[PDB]
Amino acid sequence: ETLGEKWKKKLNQLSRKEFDLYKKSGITEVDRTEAKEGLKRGETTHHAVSRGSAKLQWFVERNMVIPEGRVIDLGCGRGGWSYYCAGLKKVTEVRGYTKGGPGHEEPVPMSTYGWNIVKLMSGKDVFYLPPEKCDTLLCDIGESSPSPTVEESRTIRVLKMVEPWLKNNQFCIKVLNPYMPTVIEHLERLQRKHGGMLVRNPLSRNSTHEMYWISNGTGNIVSSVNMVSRLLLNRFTMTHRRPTIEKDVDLGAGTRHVNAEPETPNMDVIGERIKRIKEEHNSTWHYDDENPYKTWAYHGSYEVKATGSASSMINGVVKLLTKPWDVVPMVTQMAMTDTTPFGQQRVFKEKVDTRTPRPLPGTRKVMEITAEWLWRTLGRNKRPRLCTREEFTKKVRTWDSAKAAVEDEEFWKLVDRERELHKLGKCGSCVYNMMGSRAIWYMWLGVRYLEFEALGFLNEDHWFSRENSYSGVEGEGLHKLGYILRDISKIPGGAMYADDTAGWDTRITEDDLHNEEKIIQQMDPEHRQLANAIFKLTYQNKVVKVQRPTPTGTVMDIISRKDQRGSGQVGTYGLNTFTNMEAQLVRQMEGEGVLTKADLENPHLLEKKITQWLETKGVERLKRMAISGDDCVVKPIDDRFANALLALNDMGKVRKDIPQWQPSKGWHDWQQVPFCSHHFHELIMKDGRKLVVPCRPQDELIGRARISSLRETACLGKAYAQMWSLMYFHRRDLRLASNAICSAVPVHWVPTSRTTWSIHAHHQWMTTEDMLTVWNRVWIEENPWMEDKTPVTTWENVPYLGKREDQWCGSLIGLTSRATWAQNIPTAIQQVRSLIGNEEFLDYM
Ligand SMILES: COc1cc(C)c(C(=O)NS(=O)(=O)c2cccc3cccnc23)cc1-c1ccc(C#CCO)s1
Ligand SMILES: Nc1ncnc2c1ncn2[C@@H]1O[C@H](CSCC[C@H](N)C(=O)O)[C@@H](O)[C@H]1O
Ligand SMILES: [Mg+2]
Ligand SMILES: [Zn+2]
Ligand SMILES: [Zn+2]
Repeated sequence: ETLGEKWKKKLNQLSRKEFDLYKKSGITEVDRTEAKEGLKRGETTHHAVSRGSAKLQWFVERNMVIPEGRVIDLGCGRGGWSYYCAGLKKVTEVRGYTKGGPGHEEPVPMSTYGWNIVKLMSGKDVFYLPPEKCDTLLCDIGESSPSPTVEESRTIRVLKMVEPWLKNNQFCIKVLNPYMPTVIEHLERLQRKHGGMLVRNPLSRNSTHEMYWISNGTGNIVSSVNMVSRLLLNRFTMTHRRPTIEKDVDLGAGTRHVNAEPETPNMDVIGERIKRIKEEHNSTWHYDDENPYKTWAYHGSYEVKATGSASSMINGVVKLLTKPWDVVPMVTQMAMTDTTPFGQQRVFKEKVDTRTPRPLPGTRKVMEITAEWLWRTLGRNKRPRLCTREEFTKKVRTWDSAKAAVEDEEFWKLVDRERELHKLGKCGSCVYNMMGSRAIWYMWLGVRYLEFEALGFLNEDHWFSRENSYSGVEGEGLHKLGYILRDISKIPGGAMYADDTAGWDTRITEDDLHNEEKIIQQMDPEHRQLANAIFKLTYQNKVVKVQRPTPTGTVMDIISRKDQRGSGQVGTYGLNTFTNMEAQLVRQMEGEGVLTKADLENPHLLEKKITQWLETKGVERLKRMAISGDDCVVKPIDDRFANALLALNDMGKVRKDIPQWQPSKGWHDWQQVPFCSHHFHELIMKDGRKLVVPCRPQDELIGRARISSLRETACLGKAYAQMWSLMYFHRRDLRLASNAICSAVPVHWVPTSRTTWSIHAHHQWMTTEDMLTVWNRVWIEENPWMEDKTPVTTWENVPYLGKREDQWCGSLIGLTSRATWAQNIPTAIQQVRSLIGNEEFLDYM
């Protein structure tokens, strides 16, 4: 009797209750919530049709099967394996066959990326089909049975059916029962002929001994099968472990043109950076022809140790003082952040490895005119300026590694050498990391300095301040954003629109880049030449480092791209604000009927009409906007803007979470308008004065504060408590939790570490000063929208949101557990105080 047979007898003896516990004990599982609701609403983009896409991805990620050419998918069902293959580098056609009909899954039609190369056929019994030529054979057929010999016949049947479909090609075949001796005998003969190996997918439930015969591998079937039997037997006795939750796959949207995908690198511009990386890592430098990059040019890899983690570190002090939130899913989903090479690669494939169609010639003309006008407007008072070593060094001080480098003369000597290459129109070492010795660290910081030197002026000199740019909100700060949205709401016209671009930085075109670059025209000759090196050699020819996991260990890939924004490069905020202002002006012109479909298609479009609209209405239309990077709030002259989608989608600025051609929905109540991850409420204090306050789902606030020595953990907790008291004092639970943290953390301990990296954060809470004096300075004294300067002497006079509004935005007020928490607060304070030690603490309400 095999171990698998012992496992089967035990599984069949389990009661219904203990079977439901065991089946998912310690397993990996994708969260199907979003996809199931999306499919229920009839959505055809992004969603995977079943858990199958995730299941196949696990194999593909690990190079166990690398689908390519003509893919055939036997028993495709709903199509999860097929729609996943459709977006892979080397796949040119996916033919899926499934039985369908009563008791069988039918193919679910979709518009995910590459749907156009997907051919799902129902009414196809694979056991009646003559084998076809194919480059990848996939098969996921096998119905379970309490009898293992019934499964044995089903498994041999599938094995005999698949075999003739194999001829030196890729495969991934389910083996329903691999533990029966005759199945092992059959697999051993199959491995001698076709190779491959048997692998267990962790996403498989414990109620099945299924394994997959994959083409890329070798190894001992008997040993691999028994290891699974042993794991599965051990899971019966093992104390119940909840499944490891992973984020489900994003299969994108739209048609795939395989010939449009590849990147053609400018080797004359990037060749030297590749040569130097190759030199520094010559001992492990290799060219991996099995790399997954479709739209990024690949140049080689080097071996590296793995960096990252599946989840975030939890803050113990704040968790202890926020007990009702242990049970809330959104709070724990915050900690769900996969930064492993597997996590990086998933994000790269779904978000970065895309190509935006060139905008039409009329769209390019409109953008060119708007850009020339906008830079002139932005440069009316200020002149561009070079930033310096002294400036960069000051900014760094206000990483310990960065402070060491800037104090080192060798770092500056390397910078000078690279600057001399930039002056000759050459780049030798300027690279950025998507996610991935001191020479490498110095080359990176030097790249960031040289970008800062040439383009730091846009941020440093406040080019996107509301005063300089009209639409900008730079230097404003969270507490001022709402007051600006309230002021914009006073402008008559349409609703306030707030459409987010799906991954903005990947939607930045070679045309956007050429328009952003136009600022060089206002620079002095020596500045012009340095900024022109950045734009041309580095921003329009990006050389990037990215980690990738392989069956033999982690590698660092060197990849390149001409278009898109370099997210790991300086000036991203300012360049995004500039292009978003321009794109929003173009969409306003279309909504006004100034810019037509005929204009967008016109190769010899006339500037006259656009120039008149900009010179006469431009600044007025800029004033109708609040633009902060990729994020915008637009209040147009009327609602035609909602239906104005031609120039927006043609520019490549496709809106997130909405079909391409569906009109936008806006708001007339400014307090419901989303902006920079927040919405803003207008409150009336006990004294009758009004306050405009920042707000967001309370679980996002708690969840974030719950992410990380003890002293550092307590100090970071205190920083979150003080930010809450200054910015989110109107949230009942946050003021109570803030008071609890400050009582539990030593009073003289000055908060350390940032609570956020937001450009809108001025960190007035990073102090030992009394929080009510800081509150008064922020909310009354320095507040330009507060006319009456009378201070507030008590927190009782610092207002809360209305009970219903506090509840709508996630408050737990009115729940029994929240009431128990409030009663149990002095106890939670004592527990943290006990752990910290015998220090000086104070009591807060
Ligand atoms: C516009 O203001 C904010 C926006 C965001 C996004 C954050 C913020 O970090 N949020 S986060 O931690 O949960 C988060 C982290 C990383 C990525 C995210 C992506 C989307 C949404 N959140 C993300 C903080 C602030 C501020 C907090 C306090 C402020 C103040 C003041 C007055 O001086 S400003
Ligand atoms: N004789 C047969 N011919 C064709 N398809 C069959 C079959 N016997 C079973 N099937 C189908 O095989 C499917 C297995 S489930 C397919 C899951 C899939 N890999 C995904 O990603 O969604 C079932 O839907 C079943 O209807
Ligand atoms: Mg927005
Ligand atoms: Zn360089
Ligand atoms: Zn709110």
